[PDB]
Amino acid sequence: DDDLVDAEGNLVENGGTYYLLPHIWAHGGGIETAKTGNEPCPLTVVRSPNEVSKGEPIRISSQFLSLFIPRGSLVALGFANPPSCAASPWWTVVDSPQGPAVKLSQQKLPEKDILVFKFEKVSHSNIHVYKLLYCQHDEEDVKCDQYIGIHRDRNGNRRLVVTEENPLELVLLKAKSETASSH
Repeated sequence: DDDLVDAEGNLVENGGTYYLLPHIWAHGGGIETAKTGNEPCPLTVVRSPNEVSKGEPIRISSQFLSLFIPRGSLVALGFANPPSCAASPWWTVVDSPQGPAVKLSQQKLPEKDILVFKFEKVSHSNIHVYKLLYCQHDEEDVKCDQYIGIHRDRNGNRRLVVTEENPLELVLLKAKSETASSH
């Protein structure tokens, strides 16, 4: 398929809110926000330990003026209900001593700092299962030869950082509301 398709086989609406669960049932199930290091609050994008814990909704937008987002499109993911110290829902990759790390910022990132993602397909499958890729911009615009896998922390944290090769598979599911918050 060239477009992106979710779990109930429907097309992934552009800039729609989704749940980024994993292919295999027993791996956890929810992308979230944990406060690690000395972020004055939760900016480290993690993965809900409780399997039956859908975790937060995530806006999936592209660069195009499309009603749907086609594979190939660089994309910007982002907690539709970002934590106060954000003011930018968006995920972004900073540099840790252990390389790249998805997190939130307290300031606005330029688009070319947010729009650094790409979804890749999984062929030996039935559901539409994808593998999150990452694009480095050095000299020339895009390069998606990286990959996002899970990396654990001494505190049971499942750090979502760029990995050599142990991608995290993800089946996108539509969010059945958008009011889930703390209003």
